Amino acid sequence: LMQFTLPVRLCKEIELFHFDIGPFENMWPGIFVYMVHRSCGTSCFELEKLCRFIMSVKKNYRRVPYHNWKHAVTVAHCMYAILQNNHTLFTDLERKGLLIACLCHDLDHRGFSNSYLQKFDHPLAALYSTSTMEQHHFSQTVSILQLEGHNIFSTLSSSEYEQVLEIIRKAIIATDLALYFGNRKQLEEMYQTGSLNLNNQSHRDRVIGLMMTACDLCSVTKLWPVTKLTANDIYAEFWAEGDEMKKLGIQPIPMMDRDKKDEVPQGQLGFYNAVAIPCYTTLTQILPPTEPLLKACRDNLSQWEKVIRGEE
Ligand SMILES: Cc1ncc(C)n2nc(CCc3nc(N4CCCCC4)nn3C)nc12
Ligand SMILES: [Mg+2]
Ligand SMILES: [Zn+2]
Repeated sequence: LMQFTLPVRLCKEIELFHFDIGPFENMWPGIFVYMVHRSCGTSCFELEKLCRFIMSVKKNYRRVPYHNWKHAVTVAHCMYAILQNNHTLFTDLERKGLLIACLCHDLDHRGFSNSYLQKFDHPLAALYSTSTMEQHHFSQTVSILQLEGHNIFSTLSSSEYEQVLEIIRKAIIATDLALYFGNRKQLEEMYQTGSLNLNNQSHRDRVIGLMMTACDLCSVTKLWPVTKLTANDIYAEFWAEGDEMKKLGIQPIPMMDRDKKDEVPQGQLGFYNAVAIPCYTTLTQILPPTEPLLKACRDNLSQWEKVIRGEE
């Protein structure tokens, strides 16, 4: 049968946590199939259905600066790297479901936060009172799965099908960063008082949620020039939201105010110390082979520190 392969530099570097999927859009589908095949098997999905699913996913990501199809594949590659470095901790269904969850987790994003949708009074804010976009991303996922010829899970039993859609739902909900803080506190306490138990399904759910936040934030674990150029995309969204807040007659939070461009370095430090470093610290405690992500994050924190000192 038909193995996907990549050029030698990609074949080798795609295994590393810091891999960048590159600017050739047309190679991102192949890169994802490559990853499904190695981390899950050539048997997990019928190729024709998988290809048709990937392409409908791509079509339902929008041309926004950050929350775009390149982000989805980037977040799926980080998950691939976690899965491959922790071969024996994850079930068959988890292997299948998590790469799919990652590819789908920001489906049909408009470049605006839950909070902007609530203040604008967007219809999605009435359908979904909390984790507004993330309930929408899971909804878009089920929609695409149900198109003719797109059911990549057709081979699964009714109960295996239900379990996988449940892993995907929880994995996508967990990418609401408002839920990450309490999730990481629970996991931190469970790990420290030795109560953490991976046969406990509600513990697995929390560990997978933390993997999700880690994959979602992985731009902070890249080579500095990647980290830095991705940060421009991230702010290009925030600042457009800030402009839209001002159009509603509301002073945006400083993160979203393009007039406070100068405070970005310090905003990055707060974010590394309050979100990223703690994320990868707890992740590394729970799955030791994920340490390169903590080590990369820490290197990028010291690059942002150099920027503030005017050495960068
Ligand atoms: C790298 C990355 N990945 C994912 C996400 C969700 N984020 N979010 C940020 C924003 C970090 C931030 N900047 C600022 N300001 C406060 C003063 C004014 C100017 C700057 N505040 N904070 C928290 N960076 C990321
Ligand atoms: Mg999201
Ligand atoms: Zn995301």
